[PDB]
Amino acid sequence: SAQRVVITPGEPAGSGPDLVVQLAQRAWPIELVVCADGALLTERAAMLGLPLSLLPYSPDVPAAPQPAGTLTLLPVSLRAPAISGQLTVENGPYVVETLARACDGCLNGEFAALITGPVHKGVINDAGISFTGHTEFFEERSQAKKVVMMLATEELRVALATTHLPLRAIADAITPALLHEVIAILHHDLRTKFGIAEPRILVCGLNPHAGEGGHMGTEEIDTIIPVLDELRAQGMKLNGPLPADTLFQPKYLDNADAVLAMYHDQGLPVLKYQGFGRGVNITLGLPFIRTSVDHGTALELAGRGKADVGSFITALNLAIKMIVNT
Amino acid sequence: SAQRVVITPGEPAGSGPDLVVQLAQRAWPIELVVCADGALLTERAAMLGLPLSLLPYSPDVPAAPQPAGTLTLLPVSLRAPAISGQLTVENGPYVVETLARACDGCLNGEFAALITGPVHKGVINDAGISFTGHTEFFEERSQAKKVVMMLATEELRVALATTHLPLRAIADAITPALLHEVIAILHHDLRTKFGIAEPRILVCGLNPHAGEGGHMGTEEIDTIIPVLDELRAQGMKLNGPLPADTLFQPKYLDNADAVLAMYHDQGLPVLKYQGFGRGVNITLGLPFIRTSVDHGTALELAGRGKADVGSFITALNLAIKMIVNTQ
Ligand SMILES: [Cl-]
Ligand SMILES: [Co+2]
Ligand SMILES: [Co+2]
Repeated sequence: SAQRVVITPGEPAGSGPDLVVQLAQRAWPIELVVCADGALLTERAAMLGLPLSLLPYSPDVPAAPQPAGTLTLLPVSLRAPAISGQLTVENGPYVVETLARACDGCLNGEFAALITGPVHKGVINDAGISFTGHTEFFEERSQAKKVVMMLATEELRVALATTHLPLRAIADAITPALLHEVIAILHHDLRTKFGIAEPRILVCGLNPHAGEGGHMGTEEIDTIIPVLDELRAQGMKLNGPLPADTLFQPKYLDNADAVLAMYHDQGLPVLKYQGFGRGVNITLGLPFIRTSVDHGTALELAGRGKADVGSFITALNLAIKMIVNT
Repeated sequence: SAQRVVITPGEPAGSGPDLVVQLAQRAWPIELVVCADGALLTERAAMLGLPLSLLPYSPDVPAAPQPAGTLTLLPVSLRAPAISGQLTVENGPYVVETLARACDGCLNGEFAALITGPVHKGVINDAGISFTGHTEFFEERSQAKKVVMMLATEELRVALATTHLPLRAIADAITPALLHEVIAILHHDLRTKFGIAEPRILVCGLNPHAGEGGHMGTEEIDTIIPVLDELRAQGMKLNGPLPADTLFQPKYLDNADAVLAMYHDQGLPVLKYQGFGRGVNITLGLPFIRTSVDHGTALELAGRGKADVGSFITALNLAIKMIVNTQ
C-alpha cells in the first residue's frame, strides 16, 4: 500500500493533541501525517510521560508506514502558548488553519483520508470565524453539493438529514432537495464505501409518529413521503417515514443496514445509549474519506492522560479500512 | 379493602377489546370496571375462544376482587356494529363517551384509577370530534392546569415537556412557565405516585449539545437554565440541561429516577429501544391516577388472537401500585 493520511488534533487547548500522541505510541500500516503545531505535540507528550519523535513531511519522499512513538509533521504554529484545558480565542485561527491545509491535502490526493480530532465551535466563533463543524467546513471548502453526517458503532449506523442546527431550524431545512441529496449519498456510500450491495435504510419521519397523516405535522406528506417513493421507484430499499420511537427497536434495526434520522437528537441518543463511547463520526459525500471522533474537546482532561483514545483509534482504523476499499 | 378501577378498551374495531378480554382471564385484587359495549366484549371473547362473564357494575354495593374469566361492565352502547380491523366513523362518539364517563368516575371517586386501551384519533376526528390524545382529553375535562406525559419501564422513566406536537412547534412551546409547570408536576408525582422521597431528575436541553453554550441555540441559556437554577435552589435534584445524546447512558441513567426530555422523539426512542414493549404511559398532574398501553390499536390483529397483553397488564399493575402508594 504505502498510503498517507492526515490527522488534525483539533482544539490545541483540548485533549485532542493528547489523543494523537497517545495513538502515536504504536506503529501503523500507513503514514500518519499530523497537521498541527509541533511544539504543541512535544509538550503534551512530555507531560503524559510519553516519548514522541516527529518526522518532516514531504509529498516527494514516498509514503512510509508510521514507526511506533513517531508521527509525520505538517507544521502550523499557534498564535500563543497553549495551556492544557485553557481555551483561548487566540489559537482559534490556528485550528481552522490546520483544517484548511488538511482538507486541501486530501483534495490534492497527497492524503488518502482525513481523521479529525475534537474542535471547539465556541472559541472559533468567538474569534469572529463562522463555524458550524468539520462537516460543513469540509463540505464548503471542497464545494461538494451535499455531505451526510453518519455516526456508526459496531452494531448500528445512524445518518442525519441535518447536523448541529438549533431545533427551531430543522423543519425549514428539510426540503425535498436536501432529503434527496442525503438519501442518494447515503445509499451510494453504503454500497461503495461500506460494501453493502443492497442497503436497507430505515427512515425516520420529521414529526412524532411520522406526522400521522397531518395530525402531528404535514412535512411527511409535503416532503418526506414524496421523496421516499421516488427513490423507492428507483429500486432503493427505503422503509419509512416511520415513528422514531418505533423503528428504533431491535426488531426493526436487525433488518436494516443504516437508519436515517431527520435531525441530531432524534437518532443519536439511541446510538450513544448502546455505542460504548466507541462510535465514529463519518462524513459521507466528500471527494475524500473523512472520519472522526464524536466526543468533545474534554478541556478539563488535557495535560493529564485521562482522555480515552478509544474513539480516535476506532476512527483511524475505520478510515484505514475505507482506504483499503480503494 | 377492595378498590375499583375503570378500564376503557378503546377503539372498538382495534385490539383494545381483545386485550381486556385477555387480561380478564386471571383474577385481580381489584374490581375491574370496564367502560365499553358489552356485546362487543362478549363477541370478541367468542372470537378468541376465551371464556368471559360480564358482571353488572353496581356502585351501591362495595367493590369486590375481579374473579378470573369475568369483568364488571359499565355499559356504553356502540352506535353501529363493530368489525375487527374495520374503522367506522359511526362509533367515533362511542369511544369518546367511554372516555368521558370513565374520566368522570375517577373525578368523583367512583374509581381509584383509569387504565386506557388504544384509540384511533383519525376515526374520532372524522366523526367531527376534535381529538389529539387521551392526555389532552383528560387534562381538558379535568380542568387541570397542566398534565405531564410519561413513558416508564422498570429501569427507565422518561417524562416529556411536550406531547405529540409537530417538531416545528416545539421551540416556542418551551416557555419558562411551561418548564416550571411540567417539572413541578413531575417532581411531585414521582414523590407521591412513585414513592421517591428525593427525585433525581435528568433534564435534556432543547437543542443538540444542549445549545452548546449558546452556539447551537439560545433557549437553554434564555429559558431552561434559569428555571432549573430556580428549582434547584428549592432542593430539587435537577441535573441538566445536558445533551440528550450523552445523558442517555448508564453512567447518567443509573443515578437518576427520571429523565425529562423536551420533546417526544428526544426521549422515547431510547425508552422504547430498551422497553421490550412492556413500557407504560402515565399521565401526571391529573386529579386522579391514569396509566395506559404505549402501543396503537393494532387493527390488523383485532379478533385474531395474536395481540400482546403484556403492556396492558403492566399498565394495570402500575396503576394498582400507585393506588397503594397514595392510600
Ligand atoms: Cl359532556
Ligand atoms: Co453532535
Ligand atoms: Co407517542
